[PDB]
Amino acid sequence: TDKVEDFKEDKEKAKEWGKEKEKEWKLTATEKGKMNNFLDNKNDIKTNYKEITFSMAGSFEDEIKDLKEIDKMFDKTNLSNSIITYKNVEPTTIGFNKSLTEGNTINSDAMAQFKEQFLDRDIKFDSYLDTHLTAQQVSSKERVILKVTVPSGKGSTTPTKAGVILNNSEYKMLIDNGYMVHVDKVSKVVKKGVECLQIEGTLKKSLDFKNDINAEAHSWGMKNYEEWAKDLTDSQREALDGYARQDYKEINNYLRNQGGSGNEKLDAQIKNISDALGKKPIPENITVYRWCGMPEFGYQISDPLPSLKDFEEQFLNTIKEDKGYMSTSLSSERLAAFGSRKIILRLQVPKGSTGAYLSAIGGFASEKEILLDKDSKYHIDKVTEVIIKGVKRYVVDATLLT
Repeated sequence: TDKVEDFKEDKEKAKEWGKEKEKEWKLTATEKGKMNNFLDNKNDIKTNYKEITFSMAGSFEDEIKDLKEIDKMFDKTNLSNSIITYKNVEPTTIGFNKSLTEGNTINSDAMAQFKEQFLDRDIKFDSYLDTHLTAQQVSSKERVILKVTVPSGKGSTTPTKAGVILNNSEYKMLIDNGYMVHVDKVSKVVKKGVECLQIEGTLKKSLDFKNDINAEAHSWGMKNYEEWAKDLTDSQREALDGYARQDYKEINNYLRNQGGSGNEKLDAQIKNISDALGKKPIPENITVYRWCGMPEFGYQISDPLPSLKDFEEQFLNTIKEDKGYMSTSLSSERLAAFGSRKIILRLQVPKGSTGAYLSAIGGFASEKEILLDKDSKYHIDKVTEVIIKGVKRYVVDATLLT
């Protein structure tokens, strides 16, 4: 068990620790101003953040300027010690869409559903995770207590991108978007006679470029796959170029529709593609995106988006698979070509997954593209909503199986 601080309910001891750690981030006065403006929802930038990250280029440009600077602040972090932080949240904020409470008590069936959905899995948040240095008083609706261990990563190759900031007269821990909370334990606790569900978790790194406002996605892709593309054999290179140029249409139709039949021509190319995609496993945990049409989720084009309840009953905690190759992007930016689709897949691709940064081969390859090998399967973790231009869309969080 690593050395970890935990002030529990002692605000005074926590304030002293906070005062000294706040100095270590070394943000300028201008930087602190922008970060606090975000946390205080100035001009509704915090309320609009989720939509912004799934918006088309050019939208919310004043907010984007601020978000670009904030993103850069996390590259200036230097967390000196690990600590347990606290944050109370309303259940729907983390995708639990069933009734959780009955006054000051927790529904018995609710806990069972909650544990089945979250225990031993990772929770992906929509925005920067701002946590407290001590246990917080419970309100009526924020009945889920997040007790999150924030490792410093001090003597490692990946120090944690988190830091302490003074906001609203309190020292708080700000954690970058590139982290999920792995749920280690779920239990019912009582605070002042009010029952709450406590999640004890630990940060788990996963790169997430969102709508790539600082143009870092492609550089990551090239840094990790430029060598891969260079070492592709002639047949593999030929097969991948064809695929991207126009062969993907026929190839995936072949696979997804009575695949592996009689056609040595496609079988040969498919072999070359899958061999290339297996040469370099995804080097680290990453987040990828895919805008999906209704048919991809078994609905018709004329059907309205089903209620959240019916959508979960059909997909929550199920495994979705594809015999063809699944194209995804490091960016969640909305493009005109598919900006009308109602279902957005936010997929966790674990280190070791079978795929590659296809964009490293140039040519007809798509922008910031990660191509996953055929026969992919992913577990649907949770479903949440986002209103883009006054229209509701469902964001489907899932994890790729390796």
